[PDB]
Amino acid sequence: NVYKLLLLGSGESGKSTIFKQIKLLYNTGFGVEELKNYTPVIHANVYQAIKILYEGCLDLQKKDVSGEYTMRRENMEHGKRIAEIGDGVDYHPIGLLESDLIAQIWSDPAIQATYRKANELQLPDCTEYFLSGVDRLAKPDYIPTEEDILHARVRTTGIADVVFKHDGHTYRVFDVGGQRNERRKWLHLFDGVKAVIFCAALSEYDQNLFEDEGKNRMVETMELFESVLRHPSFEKTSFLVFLNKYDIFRKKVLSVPLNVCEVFRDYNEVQGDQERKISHALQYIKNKFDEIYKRNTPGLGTQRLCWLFETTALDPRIMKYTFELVDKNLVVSSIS
Ligand SMILES: Nc1nc2c(ncn2[C@@H]2O[C@H](COP(=O)(O)OP(=O)(O)OP(O)(O)=S)[C@@H](O)[C@H]2O)c(=O)[nH]1
Ligand SMILES: [Mg+2]
Repeated sequence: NVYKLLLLGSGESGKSTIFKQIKLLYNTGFGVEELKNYTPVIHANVYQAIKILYEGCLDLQKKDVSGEYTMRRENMEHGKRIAEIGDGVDYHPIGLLESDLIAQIWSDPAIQATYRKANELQLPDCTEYFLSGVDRLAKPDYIPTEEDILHARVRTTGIADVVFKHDGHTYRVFDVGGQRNERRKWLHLFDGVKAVIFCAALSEYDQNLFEDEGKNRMVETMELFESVLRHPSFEKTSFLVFLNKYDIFRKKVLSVPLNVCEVFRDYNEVQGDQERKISHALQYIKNKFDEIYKRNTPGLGTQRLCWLFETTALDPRIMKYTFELVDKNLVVSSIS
């Protein structure tokens, strides 16, 4: 008797990172042979970040010849060759000469100005983590760490599942892609679900979708949440909402106000120290998700539960705490 969990949310909300985190905490885990199979993915992510930075820099220079966005002509050439390696079908791991050029691109001031506009780009979140550590990833004896695996970015396009045990209870969690094209595939997974883990990126409120750059990422997340809550298969199904990327949110909400996002235009920032500002904004986002849940659950908590958790999917301590909080909530609530 196996309780089925279903990871849902829009693209890059964090579902696969949570999926790996579950493998790390409740099973083994990785997996040195399978860790090495992530080297090509990590290299691909690096090549893709340089490509998007280099192309975005060139476009930002077209709009503005200040020129805050004009690269050193040397790094303009290096940026072109490195991006053409990524686009090639050949193979080409990142060796020492590659890492030296990538590092040199990443250090150009125009690239860092472009990187400060990552929200206007479609830049993988792991960009700064991997580019800063490009020399380590280029060594011939390099084995990815478990931290590397959690940062590595693979756009999910199939169904994956893993079973795990805690207490005497068996679980099977399913991972599926969240980009628009992959959502046809959700419908047949909707049966026999004991709980939906709905991932929602807190840090996305100043970004537009990869599938449609006219659509705010967070508006899409909230419409998507409402559309899942309104599906008949989930009428009496529990929702655990992971308000993920809390680490990124902490930095962003201090520098980009929430009102940049159309669903947060009524936000009124309080004054105080960094943590009262962070805390107040998070409570405000939580209330908004709560409102969507209440609007769509006539019998509220006697129909289905909806618990909200701020999370950082990369961080095992925060994840271990988050899952223990779930069990602590179930014990106090007398729910089985
Ligand atoms: N800083 C930070 N990065 C995160 C966090 N969660 C996920 N990421 C990073 O964001 C990237 C995208 O996350 P991912 O798990 O692949 O999203 P997804 O929901 O599975 O995306 P898709 O399969 O529907 S396209 C990954 O590279 C991951 O490392 C987080 O909480 N904080
Ligand atoms: Mg995924």
